[PDB]
Amino acid sequence: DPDPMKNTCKLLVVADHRFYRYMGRGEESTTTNYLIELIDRVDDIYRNTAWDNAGFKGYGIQIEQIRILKSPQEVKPGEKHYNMAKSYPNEEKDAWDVKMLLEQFSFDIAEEASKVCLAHLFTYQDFDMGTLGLAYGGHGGVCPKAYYSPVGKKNIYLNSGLTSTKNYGKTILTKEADLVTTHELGHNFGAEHDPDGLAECAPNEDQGGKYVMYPIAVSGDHENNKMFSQCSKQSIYKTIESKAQECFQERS
Ligand SMILES: CC(C)C[C@H](CC(=O)NO)C(=O)N[C@H](C(=O)N[C@@H](C)C(=O)NCCN)C(C)(C)C
Ligand SMILES: [Ca+2]
Ligand SMILES: [Zn+2]
Repeated sequence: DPDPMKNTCKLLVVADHRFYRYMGRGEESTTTNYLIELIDRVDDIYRNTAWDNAGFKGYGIQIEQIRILKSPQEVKPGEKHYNMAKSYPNEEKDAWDVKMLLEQFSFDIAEEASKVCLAHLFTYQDFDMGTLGLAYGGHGGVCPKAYYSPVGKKNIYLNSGLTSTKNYGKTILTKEADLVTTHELGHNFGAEHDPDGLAECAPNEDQGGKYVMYPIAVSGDHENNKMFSQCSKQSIYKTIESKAQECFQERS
């Protein structure tokens, strides 16, 4: 039975210096309005989903805090930070290696991440070969789970993910950005990618197209695009059932 007191995953939303400059036009109001409206549209998808195809619905997400990093993080030589001016490992590239960026963000935000259901980084960098985001889970996801980093020499938490709103040299459509964050939060909620081998979970274009957990970002105009497949629902249903009592809160 859904507990109305434990149905919301509260988020720490972080906008880095790239997002602030290129999406927020160097303004706090523009930056926060974009993120507030995006999370609210993503929340409508989650909240209206019946994970068991019956009454197990009303689970969603809400912003607890928006951290706005206005300028790059100054670093000492050899030191790295997710908000530093240069990309890593190749400073000549517009973007970081996406996996290394998610690991770095998780390391730098560890203290704050331990106090929230999820932390999500919003950036503006053109990841190699069309990548839009990355997230733990679907080994992480909703509710902070510690991982001792031998390189980092401390515990980091795997309740993180990231979204970039830049792809192939331009700002993606808001309809596309909504799907990126929905997909990444889907991994956090426990969903894996929809496989081609299960037609019910990866339909043809005339059968409504692909669902949100498909590995390929494929347009945004098809019926199924903004919905979770039955494969995703089964995985997320099992996650919510064991994780809601652990870190979910009452909807504000
Ligand atoms: C929201 C999408 C589904 C996220 C995934 C990555 C992923 O599955 N992260 O959780 C992605 O970036 N997919 C890319 C993608 O489909 N991007 C599109 C927009 C693209 O740029 N087209 C590439 C065509 N050669 C890949 C990595 C497959 C190239
Ligand atoms: Ca890209
Ligand atoms: Zn994915």
